[PDB]
Amino acid sequence: YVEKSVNSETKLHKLADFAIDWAHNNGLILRTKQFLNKSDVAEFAPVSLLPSPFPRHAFEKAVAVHEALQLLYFRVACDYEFMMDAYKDVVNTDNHLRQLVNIIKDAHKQGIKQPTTLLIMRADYMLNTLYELKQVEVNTGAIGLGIDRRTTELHRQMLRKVGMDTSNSPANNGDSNMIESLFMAWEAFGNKNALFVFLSHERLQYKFELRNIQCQLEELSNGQMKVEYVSLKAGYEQLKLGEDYSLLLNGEIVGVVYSTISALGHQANAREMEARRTIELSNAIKAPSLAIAISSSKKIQQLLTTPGTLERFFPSATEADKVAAIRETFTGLWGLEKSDDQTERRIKDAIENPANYVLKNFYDEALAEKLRTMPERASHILMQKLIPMATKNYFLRPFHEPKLNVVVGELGVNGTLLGNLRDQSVRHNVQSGHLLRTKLRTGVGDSPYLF
Amino acid sequence: YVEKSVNSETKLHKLADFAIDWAHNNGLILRTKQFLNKSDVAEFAPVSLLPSPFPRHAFEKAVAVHEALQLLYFRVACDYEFMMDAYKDVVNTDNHLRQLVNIIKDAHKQGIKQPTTLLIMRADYMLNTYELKQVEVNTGAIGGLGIDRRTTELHRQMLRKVGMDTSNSPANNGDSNMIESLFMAWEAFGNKNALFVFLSHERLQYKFELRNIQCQLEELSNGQMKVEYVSLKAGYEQLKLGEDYSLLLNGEIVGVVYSTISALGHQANAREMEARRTIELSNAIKAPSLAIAISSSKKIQQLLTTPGTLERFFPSATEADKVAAIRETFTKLIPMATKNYFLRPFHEPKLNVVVGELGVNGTLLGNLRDQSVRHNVQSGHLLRTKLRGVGDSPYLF
Repeated sequence: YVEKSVNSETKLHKLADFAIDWAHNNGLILRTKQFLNKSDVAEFAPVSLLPSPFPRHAFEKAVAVHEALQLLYFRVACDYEFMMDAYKDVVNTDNHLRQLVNIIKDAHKQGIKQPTTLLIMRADYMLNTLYELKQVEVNTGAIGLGIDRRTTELHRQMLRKVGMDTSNSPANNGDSNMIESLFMAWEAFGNKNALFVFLSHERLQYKFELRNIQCQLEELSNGQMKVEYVSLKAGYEQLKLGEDYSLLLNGEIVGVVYSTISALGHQANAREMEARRTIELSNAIKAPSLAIAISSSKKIQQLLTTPGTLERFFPSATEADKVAAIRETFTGLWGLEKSDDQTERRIKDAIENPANYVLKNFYDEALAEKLRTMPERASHILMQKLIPMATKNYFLRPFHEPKLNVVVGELGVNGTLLGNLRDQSVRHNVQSGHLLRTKLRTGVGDSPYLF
Repeated sequence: YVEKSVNSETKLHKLADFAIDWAHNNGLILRTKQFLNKSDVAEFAPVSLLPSPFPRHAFEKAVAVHEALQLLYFRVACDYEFMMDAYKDVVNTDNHLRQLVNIIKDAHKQGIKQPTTLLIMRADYMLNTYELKQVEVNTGAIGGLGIDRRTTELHRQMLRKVGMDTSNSPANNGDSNMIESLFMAWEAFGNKNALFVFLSHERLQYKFELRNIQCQLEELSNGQMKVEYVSLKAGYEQLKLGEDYSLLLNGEIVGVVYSTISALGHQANAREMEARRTIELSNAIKAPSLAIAISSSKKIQQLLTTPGTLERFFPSATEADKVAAIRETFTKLIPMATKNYFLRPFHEPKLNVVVGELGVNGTLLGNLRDQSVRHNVQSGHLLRTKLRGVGDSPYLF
């Protein structure tokens, strides 16, 4: 439909020019690459011109499973023994992970000072044509929900400009749930003079998004919430543990620490690591806690696909629907350290039908040859090959002429969960917000047009 | 109060950083100096950190006289003989003005094809050391009313950040009146397929503001209003007069031409002048018409101060209050000085002694044939502030 809708270069440029102005007028913006430390100039956030086609059934399935998925990862994060078991080996050959695990060990040894925590999740999916919905990533660490909403809103404007029906563009209000969840977390701390802290880099494209969150939180609190920004580097000097286990930022009590510095992604130096430790040992409500953040590493994602493992976290028969709904979104994955029957027959099928698999990258005849003659097995993993649905769209990026390209995407589904780490109870578990991230076959922001 | 409120460089920068982010998040923006033809990047509009002190009495006086002032200039614009009399001499030593006057002559000779017109006015004032003095009247290319509103809104945020009362910051909704007035003008043309045209430069800082007006007009019309942009240069090729005196933009009827290209300010070439003539001879509703635009030249401003001349345009005794209120604002002027911080892209904010001018905005929708007036509203204001400039808004005392 995108190619049919845009029938000339004149129309393309009128549409793009409207879109770019709309983006700036409505906060669909980022700091520039030249000045990631300054807000004096902004550029529009890179987006598709129109919302990419996406099947309704796959979308509704991804949305429907999300709350169950958040409950799963919350329970994983609460299961100290499972997490320590999952990390036993990789800690000995990854110093960064070792330090993070040691902070969780220190926090657990001293007893949980703050039971309330806020999980924030984006689950990523792709549409396999070799359509079926397949989970490809879970992110519980540093999570642009305002940008996603504004992208949906831009796309409705653009749909009207080409005479298309906007009812197939689904509602996208993830930022409202986020703000409410963060406000609820701050109220739960029980001190109206306690700070709300954005743990964040000095260099960041998304500063405008964070400021929007600040303004909304200040409005919700009727001006009572004091908001501050600090990095882990600056935090080494400015953050301290009080004698009552309060987190003190330059001597003032911190009620909530909302992190946009990825626990797994950011290679922190020794000082940054100590600042992280100070935060984790404090009684501040963490959004998210470190355990929540590392509950969704690739290792744990893989472990959760093994036989019987979902059932450990959903032991009751009343939750069998949640198990089935999550499992049917799993990508086929078979670690070759195991020599059980299901893995062995899988190896044989991959040798005979190598076009259907990937070995980790080996493909087709090379994959088959490697499986035939590899002794080496424990480090390799066999997976189902995924072929994404292709469509066509125009990308808007600052100073790039828009062109029609063949594109593929991933669906992101967002939500929050507010829970108690001591008894594993859940006060709030909501799916809200989504996005498409679209690339040529980093890519651009996008939103679904349901069919 | 500004100096007392900001008691450290650390606080100053936290406030400024909040303000700059707020500006970008809320559309208080301009195209960059490097790329006045492109919207890919934007900078925040230059503003004061806090609203400058301004006396309430002077402000209320400037607001109160505004509708009378719009009625005055509308009646001047309707008085063909007065305008031709006023320009008899200056046309012989100002070729630019001569060409504009000749277009009005050509339009008048053929009979007025479109009686409905929209006057848009900014009146500028300064505080003489206080008494309110009118220094300029602008009935040509106005714009920036959304920027003025957002500046007021930013200033309320900043007042709260330093614990000051926001009730002395007056309401600033000039953009709503503008949009309603332009929509009313478009409805009055009587053709739901007729275009709304922004007559505008390809290079312009305020493009974001115009797009905002477009979106609001599209919303008000329930998607029926088709909006286009054209310059006078491109207009020379793309605008024509139809055999029924319709203004045609690439063959499509134009219902309203809203101008942000100043009639008196922009030194137009021959082609641009012909495009202007084509617009003026058409039946499109002009916002504003050329007669309205040149009704507020410096020459006419001066002529309106001479004895008995206001009374020619307000002949009735029932309008004697309007005459007195306008005449009281007539004029060496020494402006009130205060202190403030300026926020400009890539400039560190510093405390300076500053002076300003008050701008008061409004619209008037009227009929050029019988001089009747359907709509006459003051709405919107601004401060423009300079070292003894930037956008600013008043803190009334």
